Amino acid sequence: LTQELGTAFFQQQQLPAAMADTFLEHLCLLDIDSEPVAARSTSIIATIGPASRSVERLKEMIKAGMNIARLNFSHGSHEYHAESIANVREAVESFSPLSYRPVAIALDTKGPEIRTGILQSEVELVKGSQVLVTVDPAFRTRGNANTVWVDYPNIVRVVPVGGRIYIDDGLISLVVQKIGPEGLVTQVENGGVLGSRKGVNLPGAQVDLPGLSEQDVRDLRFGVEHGVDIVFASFVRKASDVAAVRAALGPEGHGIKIISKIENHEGVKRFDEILEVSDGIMVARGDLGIEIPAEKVFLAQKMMIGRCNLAGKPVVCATQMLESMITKARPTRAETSDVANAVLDGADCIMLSGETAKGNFPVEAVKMQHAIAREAEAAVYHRQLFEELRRAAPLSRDPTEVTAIGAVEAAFKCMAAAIIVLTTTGRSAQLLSRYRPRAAVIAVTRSAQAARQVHLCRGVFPLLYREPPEAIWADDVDRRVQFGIESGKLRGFLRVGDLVIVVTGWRPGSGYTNIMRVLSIS
Amino acid sequence: QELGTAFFQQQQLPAAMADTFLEHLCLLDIDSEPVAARSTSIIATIGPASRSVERLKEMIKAGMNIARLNFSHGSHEYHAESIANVREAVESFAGSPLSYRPVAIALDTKGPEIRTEVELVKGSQVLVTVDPWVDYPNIVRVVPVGGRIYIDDGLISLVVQKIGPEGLVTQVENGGVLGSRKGVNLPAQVDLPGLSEQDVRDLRFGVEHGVDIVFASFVRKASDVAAVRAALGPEGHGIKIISKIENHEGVKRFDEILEVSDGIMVARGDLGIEIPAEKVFLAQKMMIGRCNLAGKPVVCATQMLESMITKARPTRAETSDVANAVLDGADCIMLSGETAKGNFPVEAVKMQHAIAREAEAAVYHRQLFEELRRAAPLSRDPTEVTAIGAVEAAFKCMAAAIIVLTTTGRSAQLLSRYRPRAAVIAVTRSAQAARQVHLCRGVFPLLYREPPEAIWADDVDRRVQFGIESGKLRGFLRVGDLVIVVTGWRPGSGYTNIMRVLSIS
Amino acid sequence: QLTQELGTAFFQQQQLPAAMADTFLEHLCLLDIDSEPVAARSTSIIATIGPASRSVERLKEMIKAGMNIARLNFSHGSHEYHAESIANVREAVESFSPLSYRPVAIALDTKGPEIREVELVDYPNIIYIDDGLISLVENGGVGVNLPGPGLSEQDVRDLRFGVEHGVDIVFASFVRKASDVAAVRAALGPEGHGIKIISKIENHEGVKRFDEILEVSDGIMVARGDLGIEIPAEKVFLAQKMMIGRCNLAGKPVVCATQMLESMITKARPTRAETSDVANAVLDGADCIMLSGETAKGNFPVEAVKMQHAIAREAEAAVYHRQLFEELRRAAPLSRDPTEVTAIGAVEAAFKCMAAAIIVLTTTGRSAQLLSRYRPRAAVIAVTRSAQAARQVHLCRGVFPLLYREPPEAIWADDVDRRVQFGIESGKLRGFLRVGDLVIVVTGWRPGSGYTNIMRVLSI
Amino acid sequence: ELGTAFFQQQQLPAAMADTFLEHLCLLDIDSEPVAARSTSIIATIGPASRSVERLKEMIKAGMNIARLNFSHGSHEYHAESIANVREAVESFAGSPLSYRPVAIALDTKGPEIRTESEVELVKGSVLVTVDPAFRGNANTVWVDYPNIVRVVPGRIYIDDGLISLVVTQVENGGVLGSRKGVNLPGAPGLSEQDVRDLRFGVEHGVDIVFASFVRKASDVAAVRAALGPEGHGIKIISKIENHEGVKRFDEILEVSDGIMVARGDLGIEIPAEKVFLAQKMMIGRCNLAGKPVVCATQMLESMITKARPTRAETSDVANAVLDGADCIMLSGETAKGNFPVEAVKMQHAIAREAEAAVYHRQLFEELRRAAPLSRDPTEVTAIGAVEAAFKCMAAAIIVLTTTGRSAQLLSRYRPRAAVIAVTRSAQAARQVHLCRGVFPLLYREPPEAIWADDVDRRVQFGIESGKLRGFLRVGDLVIVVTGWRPGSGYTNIMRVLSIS
Ligand SMILES: O=P(O)(O)OC[C@H]1O[C@](O)(COP(=O)(O)O)[C@@H](O)[C@@H]1O
Ligand SMILES: O=P(O)(O)OC[C@H]1O[C@](O)(COP(=O)(O)O)[C@@H](O)[C@@H]1O
Ligand SMILES: O=P(O)(O)OC[C@H]1O[C@](O)(COP(=O)(O)O)[C@@H](O)[C@@H]1O
Ligand SMILES: [Mn+2]
Repeated sequence: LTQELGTAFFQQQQLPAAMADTFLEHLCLLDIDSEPVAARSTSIIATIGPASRSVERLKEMIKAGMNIARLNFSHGSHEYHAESIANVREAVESFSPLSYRPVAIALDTKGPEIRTGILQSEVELVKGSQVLVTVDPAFRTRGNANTVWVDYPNIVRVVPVGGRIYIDDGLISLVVQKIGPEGLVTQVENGGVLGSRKGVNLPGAQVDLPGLSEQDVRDLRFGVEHGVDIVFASFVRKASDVAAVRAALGPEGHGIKIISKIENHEGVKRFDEILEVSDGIMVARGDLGIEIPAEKVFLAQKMMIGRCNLAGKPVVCATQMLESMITKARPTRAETSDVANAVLDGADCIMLSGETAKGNFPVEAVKMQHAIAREAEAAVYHRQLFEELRRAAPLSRDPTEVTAIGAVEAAFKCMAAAIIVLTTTGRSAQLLSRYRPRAAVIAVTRSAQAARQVHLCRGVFPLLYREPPEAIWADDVDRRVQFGIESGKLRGFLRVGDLVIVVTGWRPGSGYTNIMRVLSIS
Repeated sequence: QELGTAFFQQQQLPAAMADTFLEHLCLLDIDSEPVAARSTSIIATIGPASRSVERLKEMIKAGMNIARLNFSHGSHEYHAESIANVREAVESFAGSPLSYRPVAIALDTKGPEIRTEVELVKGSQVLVTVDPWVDYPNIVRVVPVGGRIYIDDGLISLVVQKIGPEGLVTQVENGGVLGSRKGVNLPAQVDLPGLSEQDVRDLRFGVEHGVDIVFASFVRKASDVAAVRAALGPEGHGIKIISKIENHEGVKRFDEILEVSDGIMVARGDLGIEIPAEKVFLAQKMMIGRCNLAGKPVVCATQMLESMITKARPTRAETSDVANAVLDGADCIMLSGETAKGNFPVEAVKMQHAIAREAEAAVYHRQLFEELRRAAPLSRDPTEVTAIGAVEAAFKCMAAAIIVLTTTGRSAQLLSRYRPRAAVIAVTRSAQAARQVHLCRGVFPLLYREPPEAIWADDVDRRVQFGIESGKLRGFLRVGDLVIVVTGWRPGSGYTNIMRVLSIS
Repeated sequence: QLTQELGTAFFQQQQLPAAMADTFLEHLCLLDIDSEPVAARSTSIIATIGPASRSVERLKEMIKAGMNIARLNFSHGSHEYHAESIANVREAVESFSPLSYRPVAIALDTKGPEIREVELVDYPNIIYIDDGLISLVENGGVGVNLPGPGLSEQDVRDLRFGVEHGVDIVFASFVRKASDVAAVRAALGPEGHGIKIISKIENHEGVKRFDEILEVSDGIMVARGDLGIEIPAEKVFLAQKMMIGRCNLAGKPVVCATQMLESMITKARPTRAETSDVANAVLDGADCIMLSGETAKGNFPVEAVKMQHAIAREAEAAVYHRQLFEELRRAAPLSRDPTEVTAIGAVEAAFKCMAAAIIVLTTTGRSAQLLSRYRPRAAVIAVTRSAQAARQVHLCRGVFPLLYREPPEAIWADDVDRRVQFGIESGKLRGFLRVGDLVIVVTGWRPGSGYTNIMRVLSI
Repeated sequence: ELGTAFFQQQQLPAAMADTFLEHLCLLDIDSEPVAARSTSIIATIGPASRSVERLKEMIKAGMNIARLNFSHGSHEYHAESIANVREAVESFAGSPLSYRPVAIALDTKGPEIRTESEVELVKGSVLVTVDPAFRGNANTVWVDYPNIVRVVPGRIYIDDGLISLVVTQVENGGVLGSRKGVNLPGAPGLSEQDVRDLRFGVEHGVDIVFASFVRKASDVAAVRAALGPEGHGIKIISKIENHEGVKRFDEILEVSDGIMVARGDLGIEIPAEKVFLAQKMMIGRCNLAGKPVVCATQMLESMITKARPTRAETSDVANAVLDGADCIMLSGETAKGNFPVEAVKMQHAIAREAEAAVYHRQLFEELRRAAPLSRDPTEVTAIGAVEAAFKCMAAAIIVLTTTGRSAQLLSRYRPRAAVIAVTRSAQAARQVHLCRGVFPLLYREPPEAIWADDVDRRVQFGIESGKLRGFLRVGDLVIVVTGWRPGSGYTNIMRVLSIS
């Protein structure tokens, strides 16, 4: 034993469960009185909307743990989103270099959306009643309790008699009874309050929408123009869908990370080819749980998180994680469970939508995800996870890859408080994070954009280094390492007496990481 | 491999053969359809939405296995009617002995409940008084300054500022809109009796009405379980006691509670107010793990498909929660408001059924069996020895079922504790044992109604054949399947000691 | 734990503390020289017959010391010589209650393509000599091997002689390929179809074509002597461990052979390397271990047999069943064969309750063999009416054959029961079983081989 | 991954196996060893191996440690053996890049009891007498242990336990020679003689002491005291040779630098068939503790008179390596036999094959688990370096070390990569031979003015010596382990380098 740290120390952070010999025994030893210690490592994405646009609200959200701001281009004009970007940047800047928190900005594309029209504000579609789905432009604004208009003309051709049409998060359901010149005549399977311009899903259908629409292209170029850090690409179904996105971003947008949203059957089945050309993945559960049966989504989520973990690429879990918090101050027991299990599954990021975009408790929702993620991360059975990742990852002659596993192994040996890594592009930090160390990965960089983008990786804490280079390079390295230490002390990551692992390289420029050193904090 | 090319793509079998848990997850396939019968039992709570005989018939057909009676509300007369209705619905299917589904009835006690539309402003001062306000006098004694009072599923909170003869004077920590007769939680030293006067009458009622199970509220320690068992008396010796773990003490004193209980319920509603909400998953996963290890039923409860009270489809987190409770190892999953009072009680049961079926197929048996087998203690008890032997055998040949004759359910429970992929088909003459075994994942009770053969060995064979016949009718078994048959060497319970490998003809 | 009521002394024996360790390394760290073996020795001992062990009286002492299989080395001696050896073994075996009768197998070891006092400073189609001592580089010093023919005429004649005298096993010398095994099976003829064929792997080609050879063989011998000349001596252990592993996986007997206790040819006690070599052969997973010169011509034949027995017993207790069972289990394929399914259920069950034995009824040995392959700690007590199957199952580790002599009862179920009781009484007398023990009993649903499908848990 | 041929060698196909059983099944006689032989070879000095000419051939054959058996020979005899070893070793010092440090170990006589007509003891029929007037016949046995009468009353073993007695009757008879070893299983510390032998050892700069019949921790403290202040840097290897040593193993290992499984005596003191249990146990616990362990006695016994070993002897050598022995030893085979050099070459050939057959996947996982957390930077750097070496199939781990300790901490994890240890301490270079897979390079140049330059220069020496010896080739990856300041105990850096 080691009374160097204290008896108390080994009772915290689920350490008694960490040393179990089987997963089952690990579960049996989890302890509600064992308090988390490590800094929360899972990234929190918060969607911007009326409830979170204010600069003052955004500062509270950043303080609560928001790492990435999501702009939902399904709604709002370019000017609206420009203002969103503006407020985030002002919140971020209006807080010492040692305490600065970068926040990334992600553009979530509209994609192949089918939507109903504006009624003549709320109507009801009685169960059993008959409703006409029309593409007749005359009925564009003539929507009512028996007549639904949709903005997808070819719908009348892709939905056969008997086919189903979902409206508003798949809540309203219609089954096609008769196809005619006027449109699909259907019977309301499940009724409800239909509003204006609601989402439509055609599960079985062979939808013929572009994939990257003319609008999407304009939105993406807007993103490049305003320096967004990440793009969440909607309805990615194949490698060529990601190429389209890359192309639309152009020469100037080559540094933007592409996270492919998997939202339908084809995307799940062509996952491998998609992950191969993407920077990361979003499990987009909203559309996915309508496009495939709701009861199969967890299988897709667990499979996708697993393959991303193997590949060392960021994966996001999204949609309805704390839904009830849109109107209530506390989440349901299923929602807390869902956040915790997403972390335990292996997610790099978890996301909030309505909860922060439009609900009454946006800051509370961020705080709740932070509290859950922190408990969950301590409950991860590193013994099994590290060993399985280690044995699956392939032999490597890349010195950055070799140094990373050595560093994470070393960290586990001494209960390192942190691994401090210098990085130009984020990569050295990324290859560390993929082994899921318990130690915080403190990444020191001069690239403001890499500092934002690295928030996609679990357990990476970016520090933006602002000072001009020293005349002597080895001196410049050492100074950044010290910046990382002093930042970590300030933020409560590090204490005098802690051991850290320090990861650097042998020459300037990206790609030369090759050194690990074991340092005591003084 | 042999005799099935399409067979090995289904039921997540490609993932089943994975060499590591990570590779197993990576191999899960949305196109791999479940084959096995759904094995996790579904508990539905009876209420206005699910109390009529016609609605109960639809719920039985949708998959409900246990009917829960919530004694926090309703008179004895009301509950007697609920029970009569469940029994009427259940026996409406009795005409088909081969296709008949036993349904258990569980009485969920009221327990030590404390109760109280105007809005409580935050920062303001509210007056808590037991002067004819909460229905619990000693509240003004068990709360020290700066201690916390939760009201209304923990949505509203208060801290004590002044302790006076007019009551407890408190400010509003978390404000909200109050209401009437709303639940109060005090996370601290409540003296409220382990078992109230009302609780004792309710348990007597349960016994007089032949309930199969008691869910005991707020079990804190072994002695609370003994009090329930005393209250049930000699007439109720056969009733299973499931201890509800709902607060910090219960979680801490879990082992002693488990040792004297028949099983456990993770009562996440109160638990999530009594301890911080973000810790409940830790308690859930730990309690399920320990129950699996001990071979005792564990129930996951509360708010699993909450939004289906008003919506036709659940949220993404709700489906995830159900699937993960099954993957955690829960024997049963539960529905409350979703069936008691909601607009979609039958749809709620059907959704749990569909999710559980998918989740069950995703279980990584290779690791689970190895870990349960190893952690379990050597035993010279023939029923335990036979069970592990039978489960090993079923795994070896991908048996369609293990058919077991049981008087008390015990031989079936012992099979269940190892999580076979094979369905455990339990043939019994005991109506009550047939109902109670629903507490065990993957046990499918068949009630045998024929009087004994003169020759005991012939009577055993008839019952095994009954097992096979119902199995075929229900789609558990088909010609060319292998089954494991578990029996005993003499009549009477406790003598199970034989397993046989049979081909279905 | 709870079963501590079976004794605190009980769980300190047969390396049980090492048994429950969670890693192999921890298992080694817990091996304990004061933890005494309990189970009957399970690895079979094969003793070569020669001038030191022809005596009926000597053979009786050897059977008593633990010899299970008598090996006739047809590399030397006329047919009449071997017929006399066979005669003596049989008379020793028979001149001993049916409850204690120990069957002894007889194996014929073929001569093979052999090639045969100065101080060097018969194959016409014509370089090591004398056990590879002299070569070749060039190691002049005081039997020839050419690392760079087939089923001889003599071999064919010997094999026919083997069938005439009802030998139980053939060890086929220098098997290099599947067709070599077919030639042996041919020479044995219709009348020899029941004789077990153990292929001797003795050169490079045989090691390289191991898989196809094992597929058509009943088992394998690691013939160290020629092997260690045909390939570099320092590579033999690799061949041995590989072949033993694959036979284990396949569930077919494998024999380790050759200089296992060599020094005991002239000395009363073996060397430290020798005791180590025997224990490691058992730990590797060998079904049988063999003695050659040690029993054929040496001065301490009975002592050699006793020494292998003593070492084997200690080493079997030291097997890390946790890992072995798991690995065999995970490696063996799903099976719809009821005997296979029953066998794994019985061994699991035996492990659950620390069964004293698994008692199995068998006609051909098969049911006992499929139990054997999972390497249970419990003794496999196999009851058979076939005297030949009773001898042949000595090839399988952990199988104790009992030869049942009574004619069948009128009611088959009764005859089954009677044989099960025969197993129990035999096991009691021999000290396998004690009142209060649990045994696993494995039987079948109809008479005749191939219908094993039942496992029962019984207390004595 | 360059070359399908590369992955056929060094039992790599078996290395990748998912279970131990499958690893065994994949072992391949055609898969040639690549790595340098890593298990250390101890040869005993005797008439067959004493001359400078023979010792040179022995060094070339692979002897790493010369053992001096103080059970026989005078101080003058052993001083000559030491001088001879040193002359032979320094005959190669002219090539700093390819020179092989050889350790000298003193093996104490210990509490030995001894008894050329050669009479015969007939079974069933003997007088065990200490009457000092006997110089012994077919019924008369005199022993140099006066207290024998009081202590035994009970079996008495003579001559490597070949003869036994139970005044006594013969239980196991045989020919009895002159002055034979006597064993008394089931009940004097350090000899006045042992004390002089140890003082002699220190005065002659021996590197290691093999202490005979260590029964408990105090026996080791006694050796340490006898070595005194000038002998503080000498490694103490405790010989476990009887029942009490085995039962008190843990307390002995705690205070020892290492262990020898002395199978000769152990095989007489406890039943012969139990020794393998003692061996595998002791090796496991030493591997666990990260301390060297030696397997000894009769490993290639027949080679005393034969040019080639038996099949059991080769198996014994290979299994000792597979068990986890850091060192293997030859006694009579080199001290007095006809083929001392051939014995050394044979252990080298076998060890090399066995090392390739080690299932690192499981071994590294198990050693890593069972090992305790450490906040010692040398221990933390070592596991990170070994993990990194495994990740890239590094050809070597080059480590700078003053005392050998940083190299030892690398060795305890059993890397496949050779541990090339560069040191200025001649004695540390000899002493690291006790650790499997450490290859000591003695660096002889005076310190650079600038310490960082001196460090770099020594790493380069490491690389150049490595290329000459065949450890390293252009395009290989190496892990370099160094420290942040001069002096022992400051190792804290690992670097991944390409060999140009
Ligand atoms: O993670 P990346 O992008 O590969 O960058 C790591 C690089 O950072 C460094 O530590 C220092 O680089 P700079 O001085 O150019 O910022 C290099 O040694 C190393 O190659
Ligand atoms: O699981 P339980 O309750 O112990 O009952 C198992 C019992 O069932 C039997 O198979 C048949 O018993 P009955 O004929 O008395 O119903 C017995 O052989 C065995 O002891
Ligand atoms: O293994 P040891 O005995 O602790 O020696 C390692 C030492 O060698 C060094 O690498 C160099 O030390 P020197 O320059 O003093 O030889 C140190 O940085 C380190 O502390
Ligand atoms: Mn979507």
